[PDB]
Amino acid sequence: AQTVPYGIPLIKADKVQAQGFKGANVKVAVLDTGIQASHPDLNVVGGASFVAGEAYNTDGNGHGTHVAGTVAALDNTTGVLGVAPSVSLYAVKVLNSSGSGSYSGIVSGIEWATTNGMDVINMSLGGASGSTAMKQAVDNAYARGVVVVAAAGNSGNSGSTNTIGYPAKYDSVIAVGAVDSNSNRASFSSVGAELEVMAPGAGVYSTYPTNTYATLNGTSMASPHVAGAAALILSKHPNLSASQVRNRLSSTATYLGSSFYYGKGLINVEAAAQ
Ligand SMILES: [Ca+2]
Ligand SMILES: [Ca+2]
Ligand code: NA
Repeated sequence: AQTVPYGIPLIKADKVQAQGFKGANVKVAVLDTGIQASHPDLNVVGGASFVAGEAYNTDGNGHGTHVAGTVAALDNTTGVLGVAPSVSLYAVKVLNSSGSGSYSGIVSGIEWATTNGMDVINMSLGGASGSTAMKQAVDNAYARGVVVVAAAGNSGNSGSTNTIGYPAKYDSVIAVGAVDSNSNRASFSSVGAELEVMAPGAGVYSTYPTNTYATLNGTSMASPHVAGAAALILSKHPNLSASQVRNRLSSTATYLGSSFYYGKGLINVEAAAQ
């Protein structure tokens, strides 16, 4: 009855969960297209919507619900299993139905998160340009102690060209690229100097509106695996700073090749949370 998506054991989230660490008391904000709150495999504790006309607890696109599922689908007897199934989950709607958002809408969500005390923020979204307000938002969240994770971008490679989008590109943000179930880099994952770590991003099965489950591909899919890992580490070592959590993830990652296409490699939560 409950499926375990390959990504979970691929990053060894399962071993950690077997230790009794599932993210309980860790608050994660999913900055996305909203979350279908009524899905039986998800427990949304609160949120906000910065998109006109849509409440934070519906998802007319599906993207947000899928991403939240990877972080926290409930550990039960149905559907799927999140990386950190006991986290307190907040849906912060910054992208519209069509999956796109404004800088000031994004910026408001990041501030909301900061203000409301989230421990980790996930942003499976990215644009070619950043903005000063956006950079300020992320630098302050991180300086305040929140772990900020964003998808690197689905731009691929070209010659020696950085294809990493914003906000993943800022240095207070962890840029995550995508591997497939064979741990190989997926063709669509952006490349560049800023790429930091890789996680499962191809063929990822998660929660999906209405009350179902679907497979999607994307750096968007990889990101929540890292947000979820951070949450696991915190559940295990609540004492750590954001930068400490960050550093554990990159330092213990499994090496796969050059950092321009792989960052430091694929995350290993079990080694990270030692
Ligand atoms: Ca529900
Ligand atoms: Ca489940
Ligand atoms: Na970055």
